[PDB]
Amino acid sequence: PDMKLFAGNATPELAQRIANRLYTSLGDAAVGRFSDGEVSVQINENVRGGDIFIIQSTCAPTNDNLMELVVMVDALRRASAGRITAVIPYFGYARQDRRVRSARVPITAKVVADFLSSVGVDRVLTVDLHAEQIQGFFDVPVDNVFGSPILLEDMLQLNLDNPIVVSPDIGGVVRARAIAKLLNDTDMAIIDKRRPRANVSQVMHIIGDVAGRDCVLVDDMIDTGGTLCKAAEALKERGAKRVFAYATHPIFSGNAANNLRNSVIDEVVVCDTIPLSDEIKSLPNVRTLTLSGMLAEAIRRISNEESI
Amino acid sequence: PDMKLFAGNATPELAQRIANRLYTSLGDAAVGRFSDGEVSVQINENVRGGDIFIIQSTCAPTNDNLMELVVMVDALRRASAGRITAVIPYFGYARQDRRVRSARVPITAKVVADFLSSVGVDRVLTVDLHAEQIQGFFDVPVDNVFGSPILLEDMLQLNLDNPIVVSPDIGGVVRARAIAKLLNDTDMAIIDKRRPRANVSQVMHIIGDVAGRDCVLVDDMIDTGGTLCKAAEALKERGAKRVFAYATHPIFSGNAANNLRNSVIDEVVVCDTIPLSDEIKSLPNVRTLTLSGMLAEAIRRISNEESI
Amino acid sequence: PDMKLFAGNATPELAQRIANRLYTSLGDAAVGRFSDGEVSVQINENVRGGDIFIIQSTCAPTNDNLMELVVMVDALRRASAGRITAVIPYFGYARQDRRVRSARVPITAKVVADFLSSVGVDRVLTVDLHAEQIQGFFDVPVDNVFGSPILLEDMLQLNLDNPIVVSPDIGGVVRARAIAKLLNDTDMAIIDKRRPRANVSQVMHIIGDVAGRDCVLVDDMIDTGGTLCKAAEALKERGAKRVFAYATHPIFSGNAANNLRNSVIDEVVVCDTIPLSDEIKSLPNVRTLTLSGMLAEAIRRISNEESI
Amino acid sequence: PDMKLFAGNATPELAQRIANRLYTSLGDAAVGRFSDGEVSVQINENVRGGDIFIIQSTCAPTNDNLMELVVMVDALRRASAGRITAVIPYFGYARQDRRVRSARVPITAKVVADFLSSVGVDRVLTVDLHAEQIQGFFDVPVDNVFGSPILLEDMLQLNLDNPIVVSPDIGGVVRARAIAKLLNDTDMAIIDKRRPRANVSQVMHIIGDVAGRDCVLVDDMIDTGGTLCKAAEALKERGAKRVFAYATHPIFSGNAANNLRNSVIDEVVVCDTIPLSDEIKSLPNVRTLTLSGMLAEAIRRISNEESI
Amino acid sequence: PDMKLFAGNATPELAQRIANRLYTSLGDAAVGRFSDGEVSVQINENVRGGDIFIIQSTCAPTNDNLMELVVMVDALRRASAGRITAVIPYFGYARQDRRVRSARVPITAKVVADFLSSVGVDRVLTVDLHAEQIQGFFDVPVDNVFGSPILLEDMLQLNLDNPIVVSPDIGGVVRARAIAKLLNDTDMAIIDKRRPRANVSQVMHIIGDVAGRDCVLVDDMIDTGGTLCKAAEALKERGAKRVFAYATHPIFSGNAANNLRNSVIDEVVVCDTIPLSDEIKSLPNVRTLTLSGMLAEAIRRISNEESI
Amino acid sequence: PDMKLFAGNATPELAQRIANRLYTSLGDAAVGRFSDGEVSVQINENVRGGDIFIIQSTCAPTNDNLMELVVMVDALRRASAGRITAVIPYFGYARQDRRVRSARVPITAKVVADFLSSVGVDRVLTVDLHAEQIQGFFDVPVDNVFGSPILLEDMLQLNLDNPIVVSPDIGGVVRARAIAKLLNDTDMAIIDKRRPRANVSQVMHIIGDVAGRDCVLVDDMIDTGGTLCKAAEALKERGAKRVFAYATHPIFSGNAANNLRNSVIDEVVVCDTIPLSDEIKSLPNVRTLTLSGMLAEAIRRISNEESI
Ligand SMILES: [Mg+2]
Ligand SMILES: [Mg+2]
Ligand SMILES: [Mg+2]
Ligand SMILES: [Mg+2]
Ligand SMILES: [Mg+2]
Ligand SMILES: [Mg+2]
Repeated sequence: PDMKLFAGNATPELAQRIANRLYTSLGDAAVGRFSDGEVSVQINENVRGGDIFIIQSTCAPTNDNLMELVVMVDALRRASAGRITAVIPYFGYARQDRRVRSARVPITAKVVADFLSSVGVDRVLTVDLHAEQIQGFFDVPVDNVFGSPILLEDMLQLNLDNPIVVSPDIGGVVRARAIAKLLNDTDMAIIDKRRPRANVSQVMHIIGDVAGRDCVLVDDMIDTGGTLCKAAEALKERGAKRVFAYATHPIFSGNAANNLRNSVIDEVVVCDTIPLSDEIKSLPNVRTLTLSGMLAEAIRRISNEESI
Repeated sequence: PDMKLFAGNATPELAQRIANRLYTSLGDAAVGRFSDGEVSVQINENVRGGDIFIIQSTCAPTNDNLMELVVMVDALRRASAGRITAVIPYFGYARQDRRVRSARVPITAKVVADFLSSVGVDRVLTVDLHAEQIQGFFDVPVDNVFGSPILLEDMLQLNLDNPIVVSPDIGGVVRARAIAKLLNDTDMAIIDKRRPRANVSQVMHIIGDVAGRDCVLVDDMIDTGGTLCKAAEALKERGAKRVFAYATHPIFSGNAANNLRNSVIDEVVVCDTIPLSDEIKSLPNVRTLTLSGMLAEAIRRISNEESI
Repeated sequence: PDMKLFAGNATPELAQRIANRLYTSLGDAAVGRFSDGEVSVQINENVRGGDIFIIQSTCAPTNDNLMELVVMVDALRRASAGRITAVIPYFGYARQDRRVRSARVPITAKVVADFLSSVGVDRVLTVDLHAEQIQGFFDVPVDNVFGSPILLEDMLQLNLDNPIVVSPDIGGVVRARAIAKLLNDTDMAIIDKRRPRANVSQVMHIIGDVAGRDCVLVDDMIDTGGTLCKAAEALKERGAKRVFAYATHPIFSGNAANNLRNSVIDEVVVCDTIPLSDEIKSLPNVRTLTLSGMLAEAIRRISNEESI
Repeated sequence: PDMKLFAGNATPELAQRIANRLYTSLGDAAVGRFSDGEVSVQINENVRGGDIFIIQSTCAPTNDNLMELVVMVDALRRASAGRITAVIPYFGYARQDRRVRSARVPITAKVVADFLSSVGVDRVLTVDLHAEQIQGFFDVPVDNVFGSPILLEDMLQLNLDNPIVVSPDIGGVVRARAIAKLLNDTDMAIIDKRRPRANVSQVMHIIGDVAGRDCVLVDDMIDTGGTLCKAAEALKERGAKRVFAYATHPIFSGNAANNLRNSVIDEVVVCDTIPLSDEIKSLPNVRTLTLSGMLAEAIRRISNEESI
Repeated sequence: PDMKLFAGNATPELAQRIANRLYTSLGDAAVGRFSDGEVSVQINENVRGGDIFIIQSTCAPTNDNLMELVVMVDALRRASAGRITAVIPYFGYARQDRRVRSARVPITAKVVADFLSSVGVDRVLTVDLHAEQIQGFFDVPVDNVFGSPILLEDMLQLNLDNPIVVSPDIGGVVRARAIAKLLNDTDMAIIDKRRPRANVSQVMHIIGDVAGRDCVLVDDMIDTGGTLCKAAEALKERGAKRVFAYATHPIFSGNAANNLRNSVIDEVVVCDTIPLSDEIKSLPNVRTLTLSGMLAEAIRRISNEESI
Repeated sequence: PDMKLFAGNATPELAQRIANRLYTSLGDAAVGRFSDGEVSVQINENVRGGDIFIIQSTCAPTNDNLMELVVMVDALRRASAGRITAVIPYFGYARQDRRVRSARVPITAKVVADFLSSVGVDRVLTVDLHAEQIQGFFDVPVDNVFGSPILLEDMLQLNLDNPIVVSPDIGGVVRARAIAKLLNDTDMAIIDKRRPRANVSQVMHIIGDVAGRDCVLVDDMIDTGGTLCKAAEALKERGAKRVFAYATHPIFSGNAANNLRNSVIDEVVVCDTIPLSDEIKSLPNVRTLTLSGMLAEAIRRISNEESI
């Protein structure tokens, strides 16, 4: 069509990869900063009447990456872009989605959604939202792509042992049972989730039969990595052969690398929706699968077929 | 203040009760139908400058009850209501909140939220939303009150046996562990959640140690009641002494009464956010707690203190 | 084009007929209820980029039929429908359009109009609005098609007697004189419209010369049918040969059938913008003309020519 | 309260009168033109937190008077006006409210309504809208005050003859029967409304018994005055003793004065919602009643009581 | 494409010229007044799906011309215009763009911008806005075309003397230096801008070396012409050979003609974004260049290329 | 009143100072980051019904500081804040306000303005916007306070020499002449502003008589400081006794400190709308005046008086 792909500075390596698989290149645009840390944008080609796609995760630096996106959207609308599709592989601020007990907290995921609407986004792609309801936070079509085909694919690609699937927490049990079923279920497992009272210690206790099983932990994301380490050791305590930790989004804020190299997890496998830091890059535990091909197909299919 | 309470025909018994505890009465308004089933509304008193509260669950008849509300809101705004607070104890259409696998489904919970915004709602109360993210579906303050204090209260009021707390499904595990903790945890339990392949049978298998324990099932709602029956029998199969089924919202669509009188649950206990049908009313298993007092306090506190 | 027709459950017989005359069939979509009376919708085919038309009157069950429409619109927008055209042959809630004497009434016709805007309607068709100003209630193009060509057509098709045209009330005098003129005027006639004081009786007195004339009553709609019966008898009292009652919308709420079989009207003739009940279906007085062909042409002409 | 009254240049004489009866004076504001015919506005006093009322009909010069209003509203909002109430005794562009036969005409009454919303109007007063549905064209409370009490008052004040009430056209029959009833009805009367075919002549024929009756014509407005002259002569042809022509809005565009001094109407009586031109001012037929007192009460009652 | 050009009554001579250079003619539309000075509009041809351009400056009569535009936009949207492009060569109310010292003034340029948005404008052209920031006042693409190419063109076309460029005031210094540079700069010059205190006299003093130089005054607009006369005489006082006054917009309100024929300026040269009055038309000083060709190219290029 | 002041992390020192002069303290709120650089906000006190003021410049880190503000606004609205006033002493992104030559640039100042509207800001304070038109970019009241009283105050406080006032560039000439007049004008001066062609060198040439005058440079802001250094040296080249550089906003991005310590400016004097870096803090040239008192008065006066 008049399909154009632009990329900000959040996920440039990934944006190129989606471009490669769609046999085009990234549109000409200066996206940087002024000397004072305000974002500078200039679209250096005619987008008039074009069906444009902005590939940019809203990941760390989150506000900076968000603002880049937002302001790229403004520039393209004012430049008579035919249609603007925001492709945000990792949707920043996804976790903040409610006001529990009427806490005087923002619902910042909704704020971003508004802000994107306002600036003129016509549609969004994201992979594996923290809660799918965020699709409702928008007033505009949203295709929330699952990165679990490719994970399962890899899980099979190795296979070669037992195995069973494990929810690292209370909240991922939905996500985990799905992948249990999608595999040849069995099996299942859940983690405590057990204070009170004296010592704020964790993990406490698992449920499920992990005798000599070669385990597969799975979650939507990894931040810090304390979540999954404390589940891995607890797994291993029950004779778990090998603990493989799969997830889509590799955040890895605050001391994650140290946790992972101090972890008992044999391999951690993550998708490329967030660029890996030098620390994590320099780690043998970790290996990244690409959603490039997934994302390519999805943004082509807005050619326009459906998904599937 | 200039606080006025109005009620449509969704929850009139409950609306009166909240009025009693706030030592006022329901404002004068004709809310009915024309001969052709279009809703007729007339506010038969001066609401000019008033801080008005419309107490009306959006329950079966759902669209009818929704439309009543919506049109009562329109009439009060055009009548110069100072502020309109919609108190929807049971938020109809709450379950529809996402487009899984890009199903070409509506996000009807968001549609209602929009429609309420549009017509001029300034704030909403609801009790126990199916997903709390719905608070984000609105562009306006929303106080989502938990009806679990009063449930736990009742649970204590009987006590007199073991007991442990049980999630009737995959999705309520969050809700159940909370009530487990709020009690003197222990304990926990989850239910299958186990097809494939040949026979679409359920329940399959429980996780947790229910030997001679006197159980407490808990969920946000009851619809049909197949969900909880199939968990009750499965519980009882493992020597569970007494199965008490607690939930906030008593929907009870489609053959629920028959399921409950054919159930193995010793007592089912529900809040009064939805009027009980004659069938369910005529049942010894069931007993309703009132959120009247809870709701009274919450709508007074918009006097205006916070919650707590 | 990429023209698709979908139908909810308000006017399925009529929707099929418009499809027949446009030599296509109704798109695949599940439109029903859940067990609890919330509407279920799924569009079971790709509407991406499509010019879609939702054929659905907002008639009894009015809120149910309205909500179906509204939620079908939401699902199609979120499914990237290119353009959504709501074809509402009978616009429910059309009568409520003002706040006489500052009555604290809703302007529910405007509320619906808003609600339709909000959910993403790009244009509406309706036939014979109660007041044409409703076109202003929308912020979007509205083609209000007259079903009077086809009525006059039928009136001619029989002819064979005098005849003159008669307004059944104060408010239809505009509508009636038009059809008087469109025919070979003469003639005209109006009805009381005469209380006070003691007995709330009606009709009182006619104006106009109906000696031996073979009459033609005409109105936008029929509800109850008391309106037209009391005019028919009054006509007949002045030697009117045959009273034919024509109108577009056949509402027929509350005891209409009994009124009609107890009426003195020789034939009542109505369009098919509202499905007839079993009672009315089982009546010899009545005969329905189709707007199928009218509606077909109008929705094709959004191919896109003008109207005419 | 913090009630302030401001006036533009549309109805300054009337604005003063409403101020007199509310025992306050018009706020300090420069409202004029620049040399090039763009409106200049400056609010020369603190309106911060104030409940302000802008008294300004949107009458000839219509766009000029409209723009004055609109821009006065903008200045007061940006000056932190607590609330803005637009009091538009005569709502300009009221007649244009539909797109008959899908004419490619604007619905300019709705456009004004939007434009007023946009600029931040919180409520409007108008007297006797051409169609009441315009109340729906707004998204905000609208009190459409009837100027018929004061008319009837005057009608009584003279009395002293028969009399009966007469609709000057097809469209005013609703308005006329009301005033017929409000008086000691009898009586009624309607006018042709009779082309085709050869000569575009009018009036043709009356309906009703006007033998020696002392008549009372009534309409919402007077423009040109051909409408009412041609009804007056036709009345008089049937021995009508005296024809009194009452209406709220005295537009009097295009040769109205000549028509009136060439008319057969004994007295024409109009309200002061539009300033009379020098021509009409210099005419013995005409006499104006004030809505000053009516408008005063209505804008006080937003103190805030209801109407009544 | 389906490109259509319509014109109101603000700039009909110019609209025709743009039509000539695009080898099409102005679409059929009645744009006038009713007898009472409300604008009448009817689009007398099918615009359904069309890419329409409304050529209409918002110049004196400003509100009248603005309203024409606004209501033409409403009619075309409701007539299913594919896209509406407002081409406003001279943007009325451009000067009012701020609230200096928190003056309780309107920001009427923003009000117009809103009003245009509201009514459904999809894009605007204007030539030489008073402040370019007005592009921000809109929420929609705005191409602000410079009429300085054609001015410079003419300046060269004569050449034949020195020359240097002169800012007639404090505020135009930006505009003037640009044209200085675009020429073979040198040179520059600025004007006082010098009260206090006793006598409100002006001009006071120039800065720059104008010995025997053949000058070129340049500004965005001419209103009154006192601005430029008082600069011309001051220039001439310093031996300036010939003072040529160039500007885009020829407003010429209030006694401008007298000022110009009493001026010392040898030639005044202006673009045709505003029709010249009879007075100015009858003046030898003045000569108009056309932006017809400029505007033609710009509205074609929305074919759609970029600008350049 | 119920006036509350909250502060984010952009200007905490200044926020405290405004609090001191208003004899209250900063409200309890956690404003920080999560481990992954998403902003965390919690309002830890009841704001229900409160008139709240958020004191937070949108300065470096700009997006971070902007997002803090935006999300604090969201949290307070959802917490039923009575009214939200954003006090942004330095409005980030102010410079980007147009699309010169139709550059495909964002109008990011307008984007921020939208984003603030969207999230629910009811009013803004800022000091010395780069262009005042930004007041128009908002749809809500904006008080743009001048920090020039306090500057002039200081200028007098030293006095003790000649002096005259100097515009450091083409664009500040408006700002400079004002301060010239506000002082006992004389005098004035402007700077080149003189390329082409071979060497991109600057400054080139001054206009005005600076023989032995003790100068005063003034601008809205300082970024880099190359702007003012190159004017200072050029001033000094013409025997200027002492060059004092005054401005409101002390940005000081990119090597500003080095430029200033390498400058020829005797003293630079700036307001405290942006915290000074350690580098600049450790500099003898510089001295900061407080707008604390100015801002205190302005936010009190929304008690509510006017400004003045
Ligand atoms: Mg973690
Ligand atoms: Mg169930
Ligand atoms: Mg009836
Ligand atoms: Mg007339
Ligand atoms: Mg001038
Ligand atoms: Mg600089």
